[PDB]
Amino acid sequence: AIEFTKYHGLGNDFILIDNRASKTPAITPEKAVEMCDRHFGIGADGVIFALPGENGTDYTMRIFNSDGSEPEMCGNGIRCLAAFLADLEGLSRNKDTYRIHTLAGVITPQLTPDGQIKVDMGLPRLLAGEIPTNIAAADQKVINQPLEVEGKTWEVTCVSMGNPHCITFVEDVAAIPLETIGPKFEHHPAFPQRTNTEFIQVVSRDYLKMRVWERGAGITLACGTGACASLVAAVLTGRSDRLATVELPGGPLEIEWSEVDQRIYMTGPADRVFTGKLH
Amino acid sequence: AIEFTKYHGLGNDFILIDNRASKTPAITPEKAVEMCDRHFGIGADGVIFALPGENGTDYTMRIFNSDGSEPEMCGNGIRCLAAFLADLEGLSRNKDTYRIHTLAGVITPQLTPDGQIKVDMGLPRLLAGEIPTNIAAADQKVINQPLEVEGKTWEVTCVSMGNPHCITFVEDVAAIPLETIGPKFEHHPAFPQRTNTEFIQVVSRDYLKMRVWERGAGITLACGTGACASLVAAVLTGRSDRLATVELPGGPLEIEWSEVDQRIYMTGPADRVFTGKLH
Ligand SMILES: *C[C@@](N)(CCC[C@H](N)C(=O)O)C(=O)O
Ligand SMILES: C[C@@](N)(CCC[C@H](N)C(=O)O)C(=O)O
Repeated sequence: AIEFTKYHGLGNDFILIDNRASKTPAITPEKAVEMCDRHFGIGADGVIFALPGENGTDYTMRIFNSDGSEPEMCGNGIRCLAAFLADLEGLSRNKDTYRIHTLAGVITPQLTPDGQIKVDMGLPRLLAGEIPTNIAAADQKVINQPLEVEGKTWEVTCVSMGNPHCITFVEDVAAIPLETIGPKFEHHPAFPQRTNTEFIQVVSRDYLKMRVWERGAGITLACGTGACASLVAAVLTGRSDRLATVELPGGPLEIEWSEVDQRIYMTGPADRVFTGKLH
Repeated sequence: AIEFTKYHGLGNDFILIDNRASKTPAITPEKAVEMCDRHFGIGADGVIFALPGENGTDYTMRIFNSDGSEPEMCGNGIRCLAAFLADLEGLSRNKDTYRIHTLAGVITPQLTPDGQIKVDMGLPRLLAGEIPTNIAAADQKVINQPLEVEGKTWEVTCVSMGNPHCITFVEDVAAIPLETIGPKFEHHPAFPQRTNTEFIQVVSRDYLKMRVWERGAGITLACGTGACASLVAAVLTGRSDRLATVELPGGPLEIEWSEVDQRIYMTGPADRVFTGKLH
């Protein structure tokens, strides 16, 4: 009986649920796992709920990963939700921005004239205790630090965008055996709440190629928080400028670590694919 | 604007289109590829059209694989189509069987009282010219014959159920590196029209475990024609009885090589997942 709309942001695909009638998500994590199953269900990297605003926000977003876990933010999902909300509001919409409550804090997507969505993703979180990771002391940053994974030592940088990211810079990202090594990063003991893992090939100081093994979703075609975190990591390690294209398997995102306010801005598309109803 | 219903037969999942208004399929193979894309489209192993009957048949089935190619039959798809047709006919349905025209010939699914669908899949085709394959002369069978794949020689048996199958018996089907070796069977030069490839572990004379690399669809969770062909191969090679369970990753099928009429009967489920409309 559940009605939904399928979206994707650069092939990071989501089931969107109009949940404006209640602050309680209309499906359980267990049901979301069934729904995200690509053969037996709808198939998605996650379920995103459009929920009532909290205080001084227009709406709230909660997201369940395809493994049923609930992360604190999702950049591609915020873009999809912004597009969904605009569709729900129709001609009642009277602004080009939404203030969206998330577990990580208030996130503000802006619908731009060319059809993209530009998102104020907030300040990046750089201390180990904020990731969280045990690679360093809680009040220390985590920049080009060692992480032993299956007996090979990787150089990693950790950044949180509300959710954890572990970024490593590589010479040939297409050559990374992502299916094998991804889960070994995700579940590494150094990450108490698991991590997302980004492998980054620096093409130039304004162009990064990224592949990701996501916490709770595995190999995805794109990750907005991960692209943000990777850009931050590239700046922290002196490898890139603060404005860059991040090329993902599904396409490009434009990432800016603003010098005006030190917040991360992420611009990309959001596509409506189909509307549906569960049997 | 295209309306569809998502089904799966043991996790071999399909987009079903009500195409009764015209003998022309509502979409092109190119569009089918886009619709079957799991991240950018609906996601499926294929698109199945419920088409008008052809002289002495109730309906016609055409199927596009997720790579856009058009195979001659599909067992999981026929079961899904029979369920779909029963729903479309509703209370106007006046029988428990449909005669369905396919490229392979007339196929007759039967709606059984317990909710399963039992299909008359026709006579198996055993000659090399009928597969087609060049492993043997056109008028010879292909039973426990050699096939070199990447310098390793495999023992194979070929059977056609209207579409080509290449079956090899293994000790541990779970250990087969299917992502790697599957495509090398599929596109082997011995198979002018490519082939479906089944790896079979015989548990007992009435119980086969199957994994499949499908022509035009890759790793799937189930394949009805493939299970049929594998049972035939197991009988031809003396490894199984003519009545067996074939356990697929998505669940079991009951296969019978009837001694009454020498036709193959396949019984299994069909599940309606959701209805949808493209944006
Ligand atoms: C990659 C992304 N969808 C974030 C999804 C949540 C992530 N799997 C986690 O568990 O933290 C996004 O930001 O676009
Ligand atoms: C798996 C299949 N859907 C067959 C699909 C067609 C197959 N991929 C081919 O190209 O012959 C079935 O019989 O259940």
